[PDB]
Order: sequence, then C-alpha cells, then structure tokens
Amino acid sequence: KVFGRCELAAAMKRHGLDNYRGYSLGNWVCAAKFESNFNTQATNRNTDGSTDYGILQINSRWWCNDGRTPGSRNLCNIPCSALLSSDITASVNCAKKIVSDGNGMNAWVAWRNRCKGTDVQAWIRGCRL
Ligand SMILES: [Cl-]
Ligand SMILES: [Cl-]
Ligand code: NA
Repeated sequence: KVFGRCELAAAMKRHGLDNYRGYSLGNWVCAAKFESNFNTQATNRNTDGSTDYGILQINSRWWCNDGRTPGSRNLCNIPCSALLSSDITASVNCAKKIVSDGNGMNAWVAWRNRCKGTDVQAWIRGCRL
C-alpha cells in the first residue's frame, strides 16, 4: 500500500507514535517519506547482505528474520515479511523498540540527514488529526 501523507499521520497517531520517546508525529512522517516514499512494500539490500523492509526500512541484521542474513538477530521477533503489510501495526511496534534502544531516531539514516533539525511539523500541516 502507498499511503497518503495525512492518512499515514492518522494511522501513526492511532498507534501511539505521536511524542513517543519525545518524537513528535511529524518526525515519524518525515522518516517514512524519505525511507520508503510511504510505500509499505519497499525493500532495499545493504552491502553487508542484510535487507531493509517496509515503510520505516527496518533492517534484518538486528530486528527481523528473513532467513538469509546469517548471524543476524531478530529483536522484534517477527518475519521481515510482516513489515510489508498494508497494516502498519508490526512496523510501528518494532519501531518503538528501535527508538527506545538508546540512539533515538538516529537509527534511521534518512531521518538524521533529511528530517533532524528541520521544521518537521510541516509534514502534518493541513491534516485532520
Ligand atoms: Cl510534528
Ligand atoms: Cl532521544
Ligand atoms: Na535477522
């Protein structure tokens, strides 16, 4: 599924991401835009052989099992394919574990390089929330 901007903002808010660990909703929408272009089916392969999955591009070396990343962990205890669903629940629940692990949203390279320190509230302007 390819979400619209405000549709994704509303879904993320319902799943408890607004101000989660202090990150306002616009941060999460900005991250999803530049990680996946709001596409739940996005996948991208990394040089180390791991793969990033879904709307928030969660990596198989640490967070999910895809059966082809040897020596990796599965800290969210899910198959990586569950992160590609049109239902974002699994992605949100795993993202909550990632953002809580000490490094905040710096875990997402596109957030660090394209959202951090910008007016992220612009990403939810005009939306009925
Ligand atoms: Cl915001
Ligand atoms: Cl933080
Ligand atoms: Na893994």
